[PDB]
Amino acid sequence: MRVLLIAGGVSPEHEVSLLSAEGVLRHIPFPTDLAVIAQDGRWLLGEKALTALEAKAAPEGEHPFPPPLSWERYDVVFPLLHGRFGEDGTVQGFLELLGKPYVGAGVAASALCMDKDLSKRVLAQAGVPVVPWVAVRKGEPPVVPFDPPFFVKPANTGSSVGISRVERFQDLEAALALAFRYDEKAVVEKALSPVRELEVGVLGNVFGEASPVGEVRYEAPFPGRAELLIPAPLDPGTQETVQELALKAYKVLGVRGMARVDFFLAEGELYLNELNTIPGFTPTSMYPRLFEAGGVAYPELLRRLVELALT
Amino acid sequence: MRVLLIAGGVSPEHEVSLLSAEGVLRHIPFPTDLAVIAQDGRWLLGEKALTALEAKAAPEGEHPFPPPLSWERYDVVFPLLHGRFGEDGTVQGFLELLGKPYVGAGVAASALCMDKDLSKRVLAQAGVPVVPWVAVRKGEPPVVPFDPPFFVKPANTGSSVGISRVERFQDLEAALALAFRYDEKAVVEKALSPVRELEVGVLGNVFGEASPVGEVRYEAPFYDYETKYTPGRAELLIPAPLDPGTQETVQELALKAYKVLGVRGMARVDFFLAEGELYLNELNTIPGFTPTSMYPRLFEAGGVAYPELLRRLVELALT
Repeated sequence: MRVLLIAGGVSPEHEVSLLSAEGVLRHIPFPTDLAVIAQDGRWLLGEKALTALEAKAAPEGEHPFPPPLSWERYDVVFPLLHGRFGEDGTVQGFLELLGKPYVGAGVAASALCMDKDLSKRVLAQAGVPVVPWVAVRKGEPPVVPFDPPFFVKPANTGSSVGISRVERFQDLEAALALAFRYDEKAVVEKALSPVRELEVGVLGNVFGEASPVGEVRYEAPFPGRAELLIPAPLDPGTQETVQELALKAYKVLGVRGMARVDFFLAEGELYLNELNTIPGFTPTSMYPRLFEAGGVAYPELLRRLVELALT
Repeated sequence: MRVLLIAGGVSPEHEVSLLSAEGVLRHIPFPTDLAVIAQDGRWLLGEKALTALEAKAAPEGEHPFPPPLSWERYDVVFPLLHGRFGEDGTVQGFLELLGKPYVGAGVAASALCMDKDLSKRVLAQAGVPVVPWVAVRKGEPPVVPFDPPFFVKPANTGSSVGISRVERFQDLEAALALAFRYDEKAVVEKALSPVRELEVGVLGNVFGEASPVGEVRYEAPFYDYETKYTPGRAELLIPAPLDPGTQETVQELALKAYKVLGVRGMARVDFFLAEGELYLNELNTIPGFTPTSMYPRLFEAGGVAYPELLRRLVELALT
């Protein structure tokens, strides 16, 4: 068993990507090489890749995509990129053409989970609750069926950039103007508050298993550090409901390796907020920790991820 | 302007993909080069690629993927691959990575329109009428809300093999086992009988222009008294004989679907007309480009000459 880990990427999650890349190498039960994608899009292989991982950042790379890499050497590829050219199906597509088995969601599932509009339409039709929303494209008159406040953000730029919290319809125009500079499509979601954030991990292909439910609480600013409460203090029924829904969405979307399913809990009602196909992998990330609590040692989690890649 | 055409592929539509490249090369009003994906998955470039086109089939290529192609010499890439590694979003994902503008649907729209379950879920949710259906995955006990007859088939759109028309519920497990040979996910679609198959072309990015509506009718092969054997035919009625109201509904339904799925460039949207009801059957992100393909024929009828259709497609790629 030979595994190829690819980390970095030209997204803003570049460094956190390296951090989880480090977490994986220092715990994965297989011989694993590393390939790094620099912020300028160029790849770094071999030793130069390890240097990068040690500096936790690679501003510029050496090889222009597609890199002169010897894919025959690997049984499984473990993509660890985020956002654009990461969890959006493009790299997945490349690997499919190379004929290499890989960890995580395939082309369809990744591209769908990276589109706040299409994924909501699918989940809603399947019954899974999502926050009321509307999609608005550049050039078309905005039709928001709900009053403010709400969020305006580009549709498939899975980030925090471009997002704006509109309080009055009069500022909608400008909000859509901002997002339309990142994607021709944007979404307007009804803002909820008070609201709790629940997260659950899933592992397996299509039919997965849920980890325990955890919760994220942010501390006061001093950039308040995010607390990870596991298990989250829920009723023994609402938790199963979070797991049930996470698994249902996981199934309909056809996700394959893993995914962190994020939920909003506002005044007794749950809302599937986001399904992350490539979560964090630092032993400190909500992800591995949730499964640790579920009786799945970290090294064991990685083993199952690579094996699932071959089935 | 210099265009790169990618035809052939490992799919079963390999030979037709080449016929389409043939059509495009003969009328495209731009300097254009061809790259062929042979059946073994290896690529053929330059002269070899043209030589393959003359042979109607390219069984073997010279270069394993990724091809040593000078992408920088091309303004837009026009992929003409059907099915697997064609319109499922994989080649599109590669092109995005190369930072190359290309004709047709992006990654999400392509992968979505190639999944019979997911595309209907999105369309149903947008109020677009589709044939009643359900999705079944190997291992999951089949739960069908409607009565036979119905079709069972692999989830991947286009796919022609693995499809069965089951007549009784006891035949279902059989059909599924068959469907699951090719895809882990299948769909059970209610059959409508009798039906008329209508087709409409769409051109543009997201907000398209529709072509006149066309109808397809099958003619069984038979033995004539004086001319002996007469092969079965597939007739194209352009425009399809429909009343002004049904024509505009199928056209508007095609535009709406196109828009909701966020399609770009083009698409052939196929519908089922049964008992005064329209049902969107499929949306093809990569239609045929043979001089006989419904697609270019429909737009020709709509006042858009072939050379002109190719020109618009290419320019749309640059948005």
